Amino acid sequence: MTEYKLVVVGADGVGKSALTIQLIQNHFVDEYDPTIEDSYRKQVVIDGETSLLDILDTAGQEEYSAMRDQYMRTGEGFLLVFAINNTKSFEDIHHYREQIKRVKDSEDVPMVLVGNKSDLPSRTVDTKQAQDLARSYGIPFIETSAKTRQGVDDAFYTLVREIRKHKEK
Ligand SMILES: C#Cc1c(F)ccc2cc(O)cc(-c3ncc4c(N5C[C@H]6CC[C@@H](C5)N6)nc(OC[C@@]56CCCN5C[C@H](F)C6)nc4c3F)c12
Ligand SMILES: Nc1nc2c(ncn2[C@@H]2O[C@H](COP(=O)(O)OP(=O)(O)O)[C@@H](O)[C@H]2O)c(=O)[nH]1
Ligand SMILES: [Mg+2]
Repeated sequence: MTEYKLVVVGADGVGKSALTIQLIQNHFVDEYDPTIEDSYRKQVVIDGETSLLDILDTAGQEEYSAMRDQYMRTGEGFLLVFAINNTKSFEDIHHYREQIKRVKDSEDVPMVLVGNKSDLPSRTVDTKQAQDLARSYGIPFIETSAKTRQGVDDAFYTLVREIRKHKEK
């Protein structure tokens, strides 16, 4: 079986944990403990290959130690998550991408930009704004709802496929 280390990053409250649990357990958990950082495993067949996804759902205090740097460096691909009704969480994406680039020592790291909470009508981040950011980064952009499950599988599997591409270069 091939193992993939995925890391889900982004501001508090954007739905990182909801997305992760939807993928793992196939249901929407509304108010999952905002402080728990943990990793979750799922076995799935993707494009004919049996794969073990090890998903780190990030949380907790903002700190920049060598210990945390090495922890994050073990990730092979990153989901950058913002909420489409929270402009600050979108503006924070630059920060998260630069910290990834810093610890991986590379500008070519598999990443996918996710705009979550698409089920809401109160949108503040334009789809064109978000797409344009992803195009300048050269990475895929997918809008999701952990509540309705729209796009969840697609976001995670697109990241797996990006990692496969990057290993085949
Ligand atoms: C992630 C990651 C992260 C990566 F992807 C990659 C490498 C990393 C290497 C690190 O050593 C460490 C990280 C790492 N761990 C936690 C962070 C964190 N906490 C506060 C809340 C919001 C999420 C959760 C975790 N709880 N928060 C903010 O950024 C916050 C903001 C708001 C106040 C000040 N800053 C700077 C920007 F303005 C945004 N960054 C964080 C960070 F970089 C890394
Ligand atoms: N309407 C809606 N609410 C969501 C969605 N994803 C998460 N939530 C809610 O957003 C809040 C924060 O989500 P959580 O998964 O804890 O975010 P995290 O801090 O990034 O782990 C919770 O009340 C969730 O139930 C979504 O796709 N749609
Ligand atoms: Mg969480």
